[PDB]
Amino acid sequence: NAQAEEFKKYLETNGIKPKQFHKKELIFNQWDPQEYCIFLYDGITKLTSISENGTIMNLQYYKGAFVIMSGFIDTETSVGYYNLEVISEQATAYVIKINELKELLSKNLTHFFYVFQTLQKQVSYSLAKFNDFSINGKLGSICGQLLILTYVYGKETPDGIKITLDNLTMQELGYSSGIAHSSAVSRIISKLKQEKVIVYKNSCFYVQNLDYLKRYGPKLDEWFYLACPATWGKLN
Amino acid sequence: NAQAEEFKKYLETNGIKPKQFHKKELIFNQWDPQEYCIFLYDGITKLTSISENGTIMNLQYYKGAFVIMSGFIDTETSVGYYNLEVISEQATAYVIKINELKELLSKNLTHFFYVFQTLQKQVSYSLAKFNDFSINGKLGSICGQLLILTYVYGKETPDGIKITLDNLTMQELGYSSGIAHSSAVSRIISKLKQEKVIVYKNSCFYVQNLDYLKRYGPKLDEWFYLACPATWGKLN
DNA sequence: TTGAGGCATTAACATTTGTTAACGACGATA
DNA sequence: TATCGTCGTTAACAAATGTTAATGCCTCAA
Repeated sequence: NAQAEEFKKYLETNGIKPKQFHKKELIFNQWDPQEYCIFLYDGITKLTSISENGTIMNLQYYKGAFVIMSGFIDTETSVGYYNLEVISEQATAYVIKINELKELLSKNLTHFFYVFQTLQKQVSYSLAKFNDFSINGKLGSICGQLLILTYVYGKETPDGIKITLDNLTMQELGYSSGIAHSSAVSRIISKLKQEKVIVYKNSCFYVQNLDYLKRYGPKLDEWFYLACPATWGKLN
Repeated sequence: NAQAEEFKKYLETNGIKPKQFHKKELIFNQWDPQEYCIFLYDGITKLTSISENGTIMNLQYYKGAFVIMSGFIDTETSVGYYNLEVISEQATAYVIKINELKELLSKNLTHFFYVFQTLQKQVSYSLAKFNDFSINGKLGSICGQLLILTYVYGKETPDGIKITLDNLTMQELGYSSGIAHSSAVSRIISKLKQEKVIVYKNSCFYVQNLDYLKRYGPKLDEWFYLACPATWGKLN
């Protein structure tokens, strides 16, 4: 929040300008692997990859402020071939060429730390997410992904906790959890309404049994407490 | 590695000696979170997590030299609760308090980017591993882990590529793939043997059909090609 | 008004994986 | 030499997930 607004100013001071993006457009993609260092400031995006046979996989979401690097800071090679798609109405981000980056952090080390610590928030997130998705199969993958969605995009209402996301199609959750067919997601979600943990009203998902998800995403809930405690407190 | 050898003699110059560890020993653990920065220099270690009901989860391995961290750098708080177990006969690492690390890298930048580099290796590795494990279920998870081990512990031989690892039980593969019962991994393996993909020799695993594994782990193969290209060329 | 396309839902059927038990091989110990 | 404990197989049955198809609800567009 503040540590990011500080880094915001450091960029405008050295000539980096904010570029604006709209929904369904990607800052970088897997087919034009050019190494940048994106600093999303305001908006929602998802990192994705498309298999050789056209299978989509949503790896995670990013809501500003956050850092996303498509290349290494030493060798300037690609960290991997991925796409960062804008899913919110409009998003703003400070793009940087990895060339200009190493020279930019060598001056101020408190912003070096800022970027370094977010990279740590990335690793802990990946291990936590990987941990819970592997133990309980797909049923837990859904609950794990849901758990993440209620912390980052959740507000409390009398009918539960509303996930304030414009689009949550069944195939979109399946892509986040690794399920290929929407009928399989629906079957699982048909059980979560049955067991009375979630309900679908007002074109949104409302969670009524947060603990049920914590049981299938314990390492993930642990991650919010340690990495995003403010987000954690809003539901605890 | 040259970058690591420069780092080794940078810490010894500041009074940081190397502790010795033996197999089965935990450098840190999920129950006594001391926020360290481990510069594992020689040896093999697995990062593990245990649930409240006692389910082991092998998240990944670490071949020295590398960098593991149990705490952030600014907040200096934990990044999650994991155990770093030594699995070789002996391993040599430099334990340093997380606060100590802050000032050393503040002086030397070439060593700072090296630490930043290794974390970029971590992120890309986690997403690639998550990508290939979440698409093709367990069969793709088992086939994915084998692809990782062959690129790190694999040596060419006439029979096939031996995976040099002592005590690689059916359990350790399951732990590393989310499978909780040895009968389930043996069944998957009973097929990969029937399909002329691997062999059991001298209580070891020889891989004969590398391309098969590459079908179920393209992002991981991609990662070794972009992140650890030296170790990649050995099998191409 | 009709009709097209997309998303949610369910069915059914096939395949995988979860789960337990029983068997046999290998080691180790007395 | 017999006996126990670990680990790899396979079997058998339950549960979960892959997969396809059909149906119904909703928007959109003419």
